[PDB]
This record gives sequence, C-alpha cells and structure tokens, in this order.
Amino acid sequence: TQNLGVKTATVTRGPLTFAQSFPANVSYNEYQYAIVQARAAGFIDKVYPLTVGDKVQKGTPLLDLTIPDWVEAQSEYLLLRETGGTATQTEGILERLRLAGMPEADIRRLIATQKIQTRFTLKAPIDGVITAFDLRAGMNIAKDNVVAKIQGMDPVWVTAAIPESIAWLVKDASQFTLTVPARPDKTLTIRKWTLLPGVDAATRTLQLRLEVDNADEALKPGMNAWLQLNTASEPMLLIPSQALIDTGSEQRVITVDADGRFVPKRVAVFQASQGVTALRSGLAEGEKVVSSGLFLI
Amino acid sequence: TQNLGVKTATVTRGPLTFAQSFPANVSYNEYQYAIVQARAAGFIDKVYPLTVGDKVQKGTPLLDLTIPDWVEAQSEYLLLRETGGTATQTEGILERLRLAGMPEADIRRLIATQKIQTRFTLKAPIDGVITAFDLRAGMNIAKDNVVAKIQGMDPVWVTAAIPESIAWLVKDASQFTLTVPARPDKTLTIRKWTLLPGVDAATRTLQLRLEVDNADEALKPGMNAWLQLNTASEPMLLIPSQALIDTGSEQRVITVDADGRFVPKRVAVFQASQGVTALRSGLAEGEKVVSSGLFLI
Repeated sequence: TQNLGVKTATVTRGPLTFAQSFPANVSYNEYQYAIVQARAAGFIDKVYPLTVGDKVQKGTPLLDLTIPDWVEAQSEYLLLRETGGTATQTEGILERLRLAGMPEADIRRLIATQKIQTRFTLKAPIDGVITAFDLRAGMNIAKDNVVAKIQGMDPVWVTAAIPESIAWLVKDASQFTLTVPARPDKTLTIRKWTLLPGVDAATRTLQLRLEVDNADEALKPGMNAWLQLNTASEPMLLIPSQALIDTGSEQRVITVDADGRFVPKRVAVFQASQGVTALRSGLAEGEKVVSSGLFLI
Repeated sequence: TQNLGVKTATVTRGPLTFAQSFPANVSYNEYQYAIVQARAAGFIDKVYPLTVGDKVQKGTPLLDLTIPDWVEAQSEYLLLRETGGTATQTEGILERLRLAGMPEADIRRLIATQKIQTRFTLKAPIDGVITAFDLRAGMNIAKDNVVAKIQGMDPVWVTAAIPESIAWLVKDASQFTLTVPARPDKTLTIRKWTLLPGVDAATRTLQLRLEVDNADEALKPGMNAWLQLNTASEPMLLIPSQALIDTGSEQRVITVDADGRFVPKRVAVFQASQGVTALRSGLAEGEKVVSSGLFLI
C-alpha cells in the first residue's frame, strides 16, 4: 500500500508510577511553641489588649511588671559610680544584675540617665497565636512562672496514615502532592518530611508528617487535606499504554523495523498504571512501536 | 558496666517483612469443566433423576435422545447391503453418516446387526457436579446445543484483590498463607498462583487468582477465605526491637566492643514491624548489640 501515517514511541526499561490518595489533617508543631516565663519575682501592671486567642508578632506588648530587689542593687551601684568606685565592681554589680535577669536594654538606660530602672514591659518572643494567657493586674509572679503560652504557625503539620508495607518506598518529597478542599488556590509546599516510626497497631499504618509552609496564614489545624502520593516499581519494559491493543486472550502490538515495515509481536502484560503498561514477556529494549498510528487490515 | 547475665544479638543487613490480610472468594475454575453438547438435532427421552446440582461418576446416566434424519440415511444404506451395492459406496454413505454426528460404536452396531440405530443414551464425560441441566422429556436440540455441563473440584479458586502498588512485590507463593473460617482444614496447599493484569477500576486492585489443591472435597464456591500476604523491603540495618531504648529525643542503644565493654551509640530508626526495627543511620553491619539482661551504673 505504502500509505503510511504514524507517530511512534520507543520501548524502554523503567518503573511504573503508582498514584494513591490519603487523608491528612493540618496541625500545629510542638516545636513551634513558646512559654513566656519570668526571670525573678515581681508584680503585674497594665496587661494590654490581649484576650486569650489573638495574633501577636514578635510579641510587641504583653505586660509591665515592677520588680523590687533589683532596684536596690541598681541604686547601691549609682553611689559607687558617684563615689569613685572600682570600674571593675561597678561592672561586677551589673554582671550579677544580668544574672538576676535584667534586660541589657534597661541596663543600658541605667548607665546613661542613672535614674534607676523602675518597672519594664516584657514582650513575647515569637510571632503566633496566644494559647492560654489570663492573669489580672497586680499579681505576684513567683520565680520563673508561665505568663503566657504562644503557638507559632509559620510551619504547619499535615499527617497522613500510610501503610507500613509501602513506607520504605517513599524516599523523595517530590512524590508528595498536597491539596486541600478548602482554600484551594494556594499551592502547598512541603518544606520537610519525616516518618514517626510509631506504627498504628490500628491496622498497619505509619504516620507521615509533612512540614508545610504556612506564610499566608491560610492553614488551620483540623482542615481536611488530601495527600496525593506516588510510588515506583522494579524496572520493567515500558510501552506507551496507547500503543497496546488486545482482542481477548491475545494481546500484542506493532513492531517497526526502521524499514517503515510493520509486523505482529505477541507480548504479555504485567499491568498498567497512570498512562503506560509494563510487559512481563514479549518485546525487547530499543525496539520501536507506534503510539498514534492509524490504518486498516 | 560489670554484670553477667546478658544476652546478645548482632546487626545484620536485610529486608523487613510486612504481613497483610485480604478477603478471598472461593470459586470453581472455569477450565476444569465438561460440556455435554449434542451433535445434530433431535428429541429427548428419559432424563434420569439428575436435578441440576448433584454428584456423578463419568456421567453414566443422563438422558436419551432419538433422531429422525439419521435413521433414514442408514435405511437406504441397508438396501445397498441387501441389493447389489458397490463395496466402496456402502462405505461412502457410512462416511457421510460418521460426520453427520453418529457415534462410531453406534455405526459399528449398524453393520453388526443390520438394525437401524435410532436411540442413543448419552453419558457425561467426567466425575463432577452438575451445573445447568433443567430441560426435560421431548424437546428440540440443534447444531451442537448444550444439554448439560459439569464442574470439577480437583482445583479450587480463591481470588484476593491486591493494590497495584504492592503488586510487583509479590513473587514466590511462599509469602502466601491461606485460611478458612468455616472448616479450618488441617492445611490447604497452594498449588499455583497467578496475577491477572486486570486493574479493577473499582479501587486500584489487581486480581490474584489462587489455585487451591482440592483432591479432598471440603471447599465450596461462595465461601469466605482469608489470604495473609508477606511483603518485604529493600534491605536495611536490622537490630532486635528489645535491644533498642528511648523515651524522648534520646534515641539509641548499647555497643559491645568484644572486650565485654560498652558504649552509647546514637541511632535513628527508620521503621519497625513484626519484632525487629530497621535503622536509618546509627550502627554498622556486624557491629554487636545487647538484646537482654542489664547492669548497674
């Protein structure tokens, strides 16, 4: 006939990629917590417009506390400077003050204006969301006490339930595709990942935590999430799923001899996945085949 | 480190074994059957006490049928024998009656007793169990119609569903273990397995046709059966679970220097299952570790 009209593809060896989807729940990191504690004893004042679940940044305000004890050993210092004292013990008294817990900032103000450092406003360390707070103005804070607990949310924590038999198969965070029913437009980025070895006696499941990048504050613990995972398979003979044809107990395809000529070739399919099929027996690597051809008998 | 009463085990490279469990349907094998089809057309007599689900032995009864068209061809043949009929033409018609559909030893009973053969009871081939066999007393058959068929129990067919992702991991049927709720048999030997490359779009599960040796007769299609599978994993550094210790970020064990002396080595467990654990990074093959006992500090 000589009326050819074809597009081709070439046999290769490689794995099959297996799609599989799992349920994940957004979560807050137990490393991204802060505990605002108080070095030394004192008494509260002010308190600020923080209710118990707001959002603070690098803790700008939080509460002012007066502290006795301190002022006494800052004053006895003011005389020593006023009385030609050893520039070693004046700074020595400051070192024992830094030990007590004095902010180097108010120390720097004591050296300048000399006006004694009365009470100071303590500020929260991280950005985040207040988890537990309370307190009222005019309490005595013991030693180091918890004045506040904060929760960061710059990283987030989706955790899928994985079969243990498939865990050793993971490897690279590029098989992870993360997607959420809610707020869908955002493209989640899996900054890290890890496999908390604790196996779910409930069936045989591993926990697969993924640190997701939360910088649009558009992720809330409890949201529904879908982990579109991917896997491989010991390398097999890959032909473009399209190029294969079956009629029943018989399954084969077209071979190309670089001569533009065709020929029947019986193959034995292993299985198919995502776009291609892999043969148990049949052809051989390099061999050519046709994925988009068209002709009659 | 000064106590005797300690046991020990050594780090050894190897794979983990993940046992699983799937639901298997029992089934009759499509190949171990026997169709009792009738050549030519005709009409039924007798039909015997078979009911459509009974036990037979080389189908020694079944049903009788008679044929109008056949008795005619033989008759004229008989007149050749009586008159002057060429030796080769009398056969010419016996050759046209064999292919017509006549049983041989029915034709050899024609030539033997010169009697028009008209009624042939037809037996069923195999020892088995009747599937399909309703029709009775005086009906019309044709071409090669099916008057009956039979099933065998020498092989039985449990077919568990497997996920495509774990499929390529199968191999060797020694990682198979079949079990039954009803009639927990001594043991049920797996004589041959086979993975049908058909992906059930319903789910992503491949069929795992499993041929069960049933020389006995204790299996029946429709029953429920459990198939427990034994997967593995690319090798890792294996230690006895007992031999590992950690309750926080500390996460490791004890090394033995053959001197009977010890040392803390910080490891990182990949995952575990069964009764052993696979290290990510920590120890080195051959390195010894303690699996029991203790000592003071």
